[PDB]
Formats: sequence, C-alpha cells, structure tokens
Amino acid sequence: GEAPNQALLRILKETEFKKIKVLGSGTVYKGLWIPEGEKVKIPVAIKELREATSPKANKEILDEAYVMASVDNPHVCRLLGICLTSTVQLIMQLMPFGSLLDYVREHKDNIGSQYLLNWCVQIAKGMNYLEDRRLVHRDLAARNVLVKTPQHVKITDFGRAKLLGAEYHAEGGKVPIKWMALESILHRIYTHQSDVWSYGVTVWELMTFGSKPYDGIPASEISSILEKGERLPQPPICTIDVYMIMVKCWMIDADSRPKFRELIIEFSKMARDPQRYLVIQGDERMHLEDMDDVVDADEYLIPQ
Ligand SMILES: */C=C\C(=O)Nc1ccccn1
Ligand SMILES: [Cl-]
Ligand SMILES: [Cl-]
Ligand SMILES: [Cl-]
Repeated sequence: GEAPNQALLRILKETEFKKIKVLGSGTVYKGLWIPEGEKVKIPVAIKELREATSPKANKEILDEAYVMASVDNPHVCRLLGICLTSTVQLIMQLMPFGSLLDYVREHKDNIGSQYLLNWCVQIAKGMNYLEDRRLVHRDLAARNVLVKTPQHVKITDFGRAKLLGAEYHAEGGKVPIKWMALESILHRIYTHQSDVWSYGVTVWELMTFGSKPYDGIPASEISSILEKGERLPQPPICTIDVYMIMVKCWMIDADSRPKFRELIIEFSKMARDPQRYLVIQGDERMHLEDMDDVVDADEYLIPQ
C-alpha cells in the first residue's frame, strides 16, 4: 500500500467570494475571497465551468481539484477550495501577471539573465517537488507556468497530471506534441523523465522570449525529426552551457536526461553569475474599496 492522501478539500459558499472581472473564456474570473469567519481578503482566480450540463467536463475539473488540493510547494499552484453551485467553481491564488509565456512575449525587452535563470530554478523546484509526490504533470510548457510576481512563478494546469506507474499508459485526446518526449509520442510512455523533456522545451521558450517550438512543422512530422536526431536550435542568448542542459533533456534514453534535482543545482550555479551564462543586449540596465485586510494566498495557511 501507498501513503494515504490526507489533503483537505475545502468547500466554499458562493457568498464567501466576489467575482471582480473576467480574465479568460468555461470562464476564469479575478476575484476576492473572504474565508468565512476570518478578517482577511484573498485575491483569487475563480475557474467556473460554463454549462457543466456535461458529466464529462465535471470529471475533468474535479480531477484538477483532486491534484491541486494534494500539492503544497511554493512553485506549484494550490487550490484554496471548491464551490458546488449549478456550475462547479475552482478557487485558487490569483496569479496577477498571467502566464510566463505571455509575460516573456510582452516583456522581451525588459527581461535579463537573472530573471530567466531564476525562473528555470523555480520551475525545476516545482517539478522536483511533484516528482517527490510521484506526480507526472504531462503538460509542462511555458503557457502552464504562472507569474505571481516577476520574482515568483508557479507550475499550473494539472488537468493531465497522473500518478507514476514507471511508464504511465494513455489512450487518446488533443495532445501537446511539440513538448512531449519521444517515448510519449510513440508509446504513450510518461515519466518524471518525460517531464524533463518538456522542461527542456519550456526553457527553450523562455530563452527565445516565447518563440513557438518547431514553428511551421506539422505535429505528424515531429516523431520522425526526433528519431532523425534533430532538436530545437541554440537560442541566440544561450551559451553552450545553458543549451547543452536543454539538449541533455532531449536525449532518447530517458535515464540519460538530467533529474529535476540536478537541474535545480545546474541552474542555481548559473544564477550566481547570470551574464556568464546568458548574453542579452542591455542586461545590466533592466528593471521589472478596502485593500487593508488583503493577504496573498501564500500568507494564508490553515492547520495541517
Ligand atoms: C496557481 C494558481 C492559479 O492557477 N491561478 C490563476 C489561474 C489563472 C489566472 C490567474 N491565476
Ligand atoms: Cl489524478
Ligand atoms: Cl538561485
Ligand atoms: Cl482555518
């Protein structure tokens, strides 16, 4: 037998929170949560299913809720609770600067080496934590990392996350070919080491300020390109030191890839001397009613 999952799933009354405005279209809202009987306001993102007249859609969102409730790490998104109105609502920590994909696209000109490499560290810590929790994300991508502040990012989108057991077996869907390990595209094998392949791609997105991997290459062709030994090119800002780490994440032998713990170490060494490891034009010259009882979710802790 495995260790029991004693995560608490918190049920919230719809009256505990206020939708302030729409971020995306079901529909994600920016809002505020007052925990019942506590003098605190918590900035939240409220993910509300549209119809939910789909029994299928409901399993998907509750699986997400299951996983986000069972994770507690500074570099992974946690659930504050769920609301069981007509439409099931996930309440989570608001990540006000949006996805790191949009953030690096929008801010190409203001992002220096210190921020890129620290991001690579934080995503490695997030991902190592999940590995410690025997969790395979299966959808790591710069779009699925959110920005709390420019100094603080979190892995999100646990919709595809599964427990390990090594090779996890899948059986269809709309899948992110350009981020996936070869063994995942060919045999639907997913491991922590398939997650290291997508970490690799995620880092290439950051280091290219959000370029599209294999842009203008049909997904049908990716498996053959990879089998032919082709990989994404060295980004302009990347020293061979940084690119060689990306390349090792894209080895065909899964056990020849680095471990998330090793990636933490290698990126931290690089983060102590960022301008040795990334070369960016103008790097040194770069900067990035009642709110009284507002507390960030990260300072809002309930008994464990
Ligand atoms: C890590 C919590 C989370 O996913 N929050 C979020 C989602 C969408 C927009 C903003 N914040
Ligand atoms: Cl699950
Ligand atoms: Cl560091
Ligand atoms: Cl409490």
